[PDB]
Amino acid sequence: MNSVIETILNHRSIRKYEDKPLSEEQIQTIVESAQAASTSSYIQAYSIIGVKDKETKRKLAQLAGNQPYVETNGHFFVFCADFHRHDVIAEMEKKDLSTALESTEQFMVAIIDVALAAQNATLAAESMGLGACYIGGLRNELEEVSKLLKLPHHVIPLFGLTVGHPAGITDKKPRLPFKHVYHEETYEPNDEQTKKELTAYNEEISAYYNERTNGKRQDTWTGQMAEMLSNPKRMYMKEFVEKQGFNK
Amino acid sequence: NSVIETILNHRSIRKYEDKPLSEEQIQTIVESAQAASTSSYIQAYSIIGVKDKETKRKLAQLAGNQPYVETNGHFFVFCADFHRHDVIAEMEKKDLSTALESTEQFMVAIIDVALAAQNATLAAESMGLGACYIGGLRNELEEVSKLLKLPHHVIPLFGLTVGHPAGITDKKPRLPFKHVYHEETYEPNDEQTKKELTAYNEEISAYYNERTNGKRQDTWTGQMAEMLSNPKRMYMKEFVEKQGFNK
Ligand SMILES: Cc1cc2nc3c(=O)[nH]c(=O)nc-3n(C[C@H](O)[C@H](O)[C@H](O)COP(=O)(O)O)c2cc1C
Ligand SMILES: Cc1cc2nc3c(=O)[nH]c(=O)nc-3n(C[C@H](O)[C@H](O)[C@H](O)COP(=O)(O)O)c2cc1C
Repeated sequence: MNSVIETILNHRSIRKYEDKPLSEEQIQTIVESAQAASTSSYIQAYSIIGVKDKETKRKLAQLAGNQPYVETNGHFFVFCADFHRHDVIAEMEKKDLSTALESTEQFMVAIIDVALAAQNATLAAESMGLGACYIGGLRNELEEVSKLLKLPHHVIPLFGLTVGHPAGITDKKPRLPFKHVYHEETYEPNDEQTKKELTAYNEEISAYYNERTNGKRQDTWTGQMAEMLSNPKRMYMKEFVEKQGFNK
Repeated sequence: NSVIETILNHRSIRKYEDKPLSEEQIQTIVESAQAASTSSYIQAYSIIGVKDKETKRKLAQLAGNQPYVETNGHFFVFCADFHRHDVIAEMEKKDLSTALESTEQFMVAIIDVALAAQNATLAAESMGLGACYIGGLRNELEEVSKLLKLPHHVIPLFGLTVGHPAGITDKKPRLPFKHVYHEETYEPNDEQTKKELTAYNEEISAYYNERTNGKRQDTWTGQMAEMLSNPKRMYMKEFVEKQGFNK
């Protein structure tokens, strides 16, 4: 494969960094790379908050569920869905844009917009020899996160992005089989076939954990999924998102 | 570097050769998509490859008559997928419905699909292919879902056309770095936001003026207000719920 494909395939989430800041040029390059992503209808429905203040990074680490790589890294970015910019447009153009901005369709548009930009930011950071990790943990405390970043109405944090010089190495995490995720023409019609593919993946995941922990853990992927999904959390999300002006 | 150069070279391609990709190129794009980070190892997506010419024609019509959905190297349909997790619920004998039907998990699934799609786009572009996301599929989700025979808990979010370009197009200017990127806190003054949008409007107006030889000089705020004052796909909340999401 070419340079781009080799970098994409080399990815693993890095959770241990040097306490050494990135240069302004590295930060700008990451952001400009994020912006170059496709955007539905040229909407650019995102904002990125860079956090360098040590006191704020420490509070964000605690809010994310005590993730120390949010406090100790090269830079911390907060990726936000942003329709506040479009509320400003509504005033400039003297047109009511609320029906569209508050709709489920636009909420999906904003989430996609942010995520495409974030993945470009991740790849740009990784191509510069930096480690990266998405921080969905911020969603445990979106109200407190929003207050710390002084977000106005119609701006929601979706996740953080830690970047920096790695202070260690980790292995690649095996993904579901290509032929399981990718379907030709139509979705897999037989659930017994899906179970069969998940059973084979479980054997791979169990062996992967067994080898990496020297037998301490042998969790199957379906076992791990059922464990987390049977304990629903962030149930305040529907109400928080609506209060912010989205998915109403 | 080459990853950054490729990222920055992006432009949506809407004119392709009617020449199919190899199976190896299709697999490479999908394996690149899968290598994206995934919330809690969830992998809450499925990708449907469409090669049937009759189906590509119907999809092009459902997308709002976008002929690059019919004529390309390959057409992918990116789906949010919790049906795989419903299968896990039966295998593990655990009720996962509260989490799977929540707004939080709906956000998780959308993010997961989009990160995978952006890796698929970059992999395709690095191979000299043109690419274009097709959100147009969202005009007709029930018909799209029926054509792809999607079960419960699977929703198409957008298509992805790829192929050998049959033409060239320019790069679309983005909002200024200093406008999108904020240090520590969000921009506290809306008068500052208006000022920056006025300057961006001058850039966008000049960009359209130069590319159309004066035929169009649309501002970005003008273009945004025009589309956003005419709400469409208002059936979306109910359709996504009917399929088990965001309840
Ligand atoms: C999720 C998504 C859906 C899109 N849907 C369409 C579509 O249906 N048809 C199309 O021609 N372009 C579509 N696009 C491409 C955008 O119009 C394009 O990214 C934007 O105009 C900026 O242009 P650029 O990608 O050339 O920089 C979509 C982009 C995204 C991110
Ligand atoms: C949107 C999103 C949010 C995530 N949130 C967290 C988080 O809060 N903390 C963490 O350590 N990892 C988080 N991750 C990383 C995933 O756990 C990781 O991508 C997954 O376990 C697969 O491992 P890999 O990225 O090393 O291949 C997140 C990933 C995504 C895509």
